[PDB]
Amino acid sequence: LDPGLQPGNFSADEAGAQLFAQSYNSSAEQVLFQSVAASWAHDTNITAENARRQEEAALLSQEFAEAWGQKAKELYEPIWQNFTDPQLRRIIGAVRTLGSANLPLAKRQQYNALLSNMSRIYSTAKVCLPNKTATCWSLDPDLTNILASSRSYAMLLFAWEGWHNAAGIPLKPLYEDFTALSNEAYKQDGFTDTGAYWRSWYNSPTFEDDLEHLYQQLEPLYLNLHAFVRRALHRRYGDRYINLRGPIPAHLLGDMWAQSWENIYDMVVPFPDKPNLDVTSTMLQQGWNATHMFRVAEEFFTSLELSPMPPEFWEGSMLEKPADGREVVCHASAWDFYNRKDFRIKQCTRVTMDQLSTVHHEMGHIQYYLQYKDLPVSLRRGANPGFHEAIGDVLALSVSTPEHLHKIGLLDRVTNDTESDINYLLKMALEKIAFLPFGYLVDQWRWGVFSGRTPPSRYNFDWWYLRTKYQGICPPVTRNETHFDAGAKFHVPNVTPYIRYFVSFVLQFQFHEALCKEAGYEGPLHQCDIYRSTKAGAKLRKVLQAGSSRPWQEVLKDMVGLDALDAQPLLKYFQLVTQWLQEQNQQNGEVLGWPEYQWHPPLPDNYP
Ligand SMILES: *[C@@H]1O[C@H](CO[C@@H]2O[C@@H](C)[C@@H](O)[C@@H](O)[C@@H]2O)[C@@H](O[C@@H]2O[C@H](CO)[C@@H](O[C@@H]3O[C@H](CO[C@H]4O[C@H](CO)[C@@H](O)[C@H](O)[C@@H]4O[C@@H]4O[C@H](CO)[C@@H](O)[C@H](O)[C@H]4NC(C)=O)[C@@H](O)[C@H](O[C@H]4O[C@H](CO)[C@@H](O)[C@H](O)[C@@H]4O)[C@@H]3O)[C@H](O)[C@H]2NC(C)=O)[C@H](O)[C@H]1NC(C)=O
Ligand SMILES: *[C@@H]1O[C@H](CO)[C@@H](O[C@@H]2O[C@H](CO)[C@@H](O[C@@H]3O[C@H](CO[C@H]4O[C@H](CO)[C@@H](O)[C@H](O)[C@@H]4O[C@@H]4O[C@H](CO)[C@@H](O)[C@H](O)[C@H]4NC(C)=O)[C@@H](O)[C@H](O)[C@@H]3O)[C@H](O)[C@H]2NC(C)=O)[C@H](O)[C@H]1NC(C)=O
Ligand SMILES: *[C@@H]1O[C@H](CO)[C@@H](O[C@@H]2O[C@H](CO)[C@@H](O[C@@H]3O[C@H](CO)[C@@H](O)[C@H](O[C@H]4O[C@H](CO)[C@@H](O)[C@H](O)[C@@H]4O)[C@@H]3O)[C@H](O)[C@H]2NC(C)=O)[C@H](O)[C@H]1NC(C)=O
Ligand SMILES: *[C@@H]1O[C@H](CO)[C@@H](O[C@@H]2O[C@H](CO)[C@@H](O[C@@H]3O[C@H](CO)[C@@H](O)[C@H](O)[C@@H]3O)[C@H](O)[C@H]2NC(C)=O)[C@H](O)[C@H]1NC(C)=O
Ligand SMILES: *[C@@H]1O[C@H](CO)[C@@H](O[C@@H]2O[C@H](CO)[C@@H](O[C@@H]3O[C@H](CO)[C@@H](O)[C@H](O)[C@@H]3O)[C@H](O)[C@H]2NC(C)=O)[C@H](O)[C@H]1NC(C)=O
Ligand SMILES: *[C@@H]1O[C@H](CO)[C@@H](O[C@@H]2O[C@H](CO)[C@@H](O[C@@H]3O[C@H](CO)[C@@H](O)[C@H](O)[C@@H]3O)[C@H](O)[C@H]2NC(C)=O)[C@H](O)[C@H]1NC(C)=O
Ligand SMILES: *[C@@H]1O[C@H](CO)[C@@H](O[C@@H]2O[C@H](CO)[C@@H](O)[C@H](O)[C@H]2NC(C)=O)[C@H](O)[C@H]1NC(C)=O
Ligand SMILES: *[C@@H]1O[C@H](CO)[C@@H](O)[C@H](O)[C@H]1NC(C)=O
Ligand SMILES: [Zn+2]
Repeated sequence: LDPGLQPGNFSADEAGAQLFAQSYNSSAEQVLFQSVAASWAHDTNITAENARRQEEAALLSQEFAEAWGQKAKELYEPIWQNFTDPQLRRIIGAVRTLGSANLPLAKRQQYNALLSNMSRIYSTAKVCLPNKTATCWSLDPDLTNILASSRSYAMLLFAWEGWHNAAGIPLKPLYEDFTALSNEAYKQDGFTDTGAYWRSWYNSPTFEDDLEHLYQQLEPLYLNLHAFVRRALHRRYGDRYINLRGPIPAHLLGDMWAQSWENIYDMVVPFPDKPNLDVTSTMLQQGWNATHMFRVAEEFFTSLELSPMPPEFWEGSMLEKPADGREVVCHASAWDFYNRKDFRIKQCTRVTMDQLSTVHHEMGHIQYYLQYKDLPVSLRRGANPGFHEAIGDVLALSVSTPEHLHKIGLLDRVTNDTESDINYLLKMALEKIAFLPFGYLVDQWRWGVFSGRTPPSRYNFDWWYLRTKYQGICPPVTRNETHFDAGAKFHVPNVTPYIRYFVSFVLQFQFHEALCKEAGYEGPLHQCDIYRSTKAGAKLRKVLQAGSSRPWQEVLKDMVGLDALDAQPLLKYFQLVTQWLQEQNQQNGEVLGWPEYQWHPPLPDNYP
């Protein structure tokens, strides 16, 4: 520990704690920058040297969070709740959280080693065909691509069976040990369990109830969608393997976790005679290039009179693919270095209509970072953890439209045909609405484990209960408590909350509606754009400047006017497809929901 990074002495006063907050701030951006710089380099190009620098940076960060966290508890754990500023209470409350650093070394060294071991066995999971094969598969590319692409039911089944079997089972013992150790650490931090810690972020005493009220508002839309898809699969696979009343076999939905079904959009799409618009042909013809695209993205924000990207951003960012042959993580990401001056993007840009949209949300994050850089570092995070991605997405929504592309000049004429825009809303529904029930059930399920209400003998039972209850899916081959299908997801062994994403996808439209309402727009909400609309920016800026200083429920209210989440705006956005599906279901006599829930298909005749 460098002494300039090691805390000093502070009194039990607020007057002291204000000085503690100030000292933590000044040290914090000096450590976090050094940490993120290393992590930036390692990700900007892989080298074992940079991986080492990445590893050392990780340790240096934790060592810093520890050295300060321990004193924050020692001096202010008896007090912090008392302090007059809600901003300061947030500052100290964050520092005062220690997480795993509560565990004594013996447990601590098991804990880290245990968490790493889960990620290893998941990331390095494998499935092998039932021969003396030279070669096995892995989740990507082999499994993701066969599962999405092929539709011979047996082959599709085996791929799903192998994965949840191989990925889950060897996790089963580890995940229990994680659960015990996880809760024990937070107990000392001040939470009943890890689950009550995660819910602490949303600072809402009624949080879990709020979700069910939201989800109940979605269920008519989701059931409408689910019931529609279910019929389509019946056309494809046969009466033996689908029940037009029952739930859907989990592996037919084109995705290993059935969390988003878009790979059956090719099978289901409405109005097969219409195209789906691709503006790439203009963009290449215009001589658009990656470097230019961001200037369009910046144009948008400048058009809202949000802040332009500072010169440092253009000096630093890796907008283009590198000139070297060096290996790089191409997946696009946006970075804030807590050093106030320089913000950074990595995009690996390929000039296509899709990545044009993608750049806009990635720059959206940068605009978000730019606005709250003025806060003390402890607060420089989204108003709540799903709130940051929402401000990212509302931007991509607007520009994805044909309407905005015409103001970009990339589109020649607007073509207001509902058959086309239904195609667009429906694919987006198969992407994101299918995700809401899944995103909801996981963190209910994990809260069930962390609260203990799902003891280890029920890990798998409570999972499939939650799947059929919410997502309308059931397992394709009988699954029993030797298995552990909850582990087969990325976010579970990586102990990463999904609930942020669900909160975000609701805040997304709850903003978009409140912006389009403010931008003077009227008409079909998916045809709104806010570009050039200074009225939207000045209100949006008020959200971004707040960062996390001000409780999100108060900030959301200042933007939208509602003290809480609501899915009515989301239903407004999807309204056109909502109507269309209701017609199509009513025409087919399709039974919304899934009675005969106690059904799942027989096995293929010679399996395998
Ligand atoms: C990615 O795309 C970027 C943008 O490309 C341009 O725009 C897009 C939409 C497409 O249409 C592209 O085809 C198009 O090229 C590229 O940056 C641009 O690169 C080109 C070529 O390298 C640049 O063109 C050259 O610019 C010189 C400077 O011209 C400006 O400055 C003069 C003073 O030096 C001034 O007198 C001019 O009026 C001009 O001012 C610009 O005005 C327009 C509006 O009228 C603004 O939009 C600009 O921002 C203004 N820029 C400034 C600095 O004020 C010219 O001297 C030069 O002409 C000479 O060279 C050409 C060959 O290049 C000869 O053919 C010609 O006869 C003459 O001798 C030429 O115009 C362009 O300026 C760059 N953009 C900017 C903003 O500077 C990226 O390089 C590209 N990257 C990749 C990898 O593709
Ligand atoms: C969390 O902790 C950070 C870091 O300690 C605090 O930032 C510092 O806050 C103070 C108060 O706002 C700020 O002082 C003001 O800075 C303005 C710019 O001052 C710069 O120029 C003068 C000369 O004109 C220098 O004397 C200063 O040291 C500054 O120097 C420049 O700083 C930038 C930014 O880091 C750096 O990139 C440049 O390299 C450097 N210049 C050169 C030539 O190298 C003044 O206009 C103003 O009047 C005040 O002096 C101080 O500069 C901040 N430092 C940094 C590193 O950010 C945060 O305030 C704190 N958080 C909160 C919420 O308070
Ligand atoms: C990924 O990005 C990083 C940052 O841009 C980039 O880092 C550089 O990589 C090169 C090798 O490709 C490093 O060069 C050597 O590093 C070794 C130690 O690992 C040194 O022994 C070498 O010393 C000589 O060179 C020095 C100047 O670099 C001289 O001052 C010295 O006297 C010796 O003559 C040499 O430094 C370089 O150090 C790193 N730098 C950093 C900051 O990482 C890396 O190249 C990129 N990846 C790829 C594949 O290009
Ligand atoms: C932060 O506050 C602490 C506690 O008020 C200060 O700690 C004290 O620091 C002095 C030196 O400034 C230490 O002196 C040592 O005392 C022992 C005898 O106990 C002697 O054998 C050593 O040779 C040395 O003189 C003292 O131990 C230490 N005491 C405590 C309780 O921490 C500290 O000075 C303050 N920080 C700063 C930067 O001033
Ligand atoms: C994380 O997983 C790894 C791998 O399962 C665990 O490391 C393994 O630990 C065992 C002993 O605990 C090692 O087996 C022993 O090896 C020695 C020879 O080194 C042998 O004499 C013993 O009879 C026994 O076979 C095993 O080699 C070791 N593997 C690796 C790769 O290190 C680790 O303990 C797990 N940690 C947690 C927290 O789960
Ligand atoms: C939960 O369901 C699984 C199947 O999905 C059951 O596990 C299976 O049980 C049978 C009977 O023991 C195993 O067959 C045996 O395999 C061994 C080779 O491993 C072979 O030598 C025997 O002759 C016999 O064929 C089968 O392999 C096994 N599968 C797995 C993946 O373990 C399990 O019994 C069910 N849970 C409970 C509590 O019964
Ligand atoms: C910190 O907590 C204490 C205890 O809840 C508060 O002290 C009490 O304050 C009320 C009025 O605010 C008095 O009627 C009590 O007599 C006080 N009790 C004691 C033991 O002093 C204190 O006000 C809180 N501080 C803040 C800033 O809210
Ligand atoms: C598209 O045409 C319909 C015609 O009824 C109209 O109601 C709708 O508002 C048009 N789109 C926009 C963005 O105005
Ligand atoms: Zn994002």
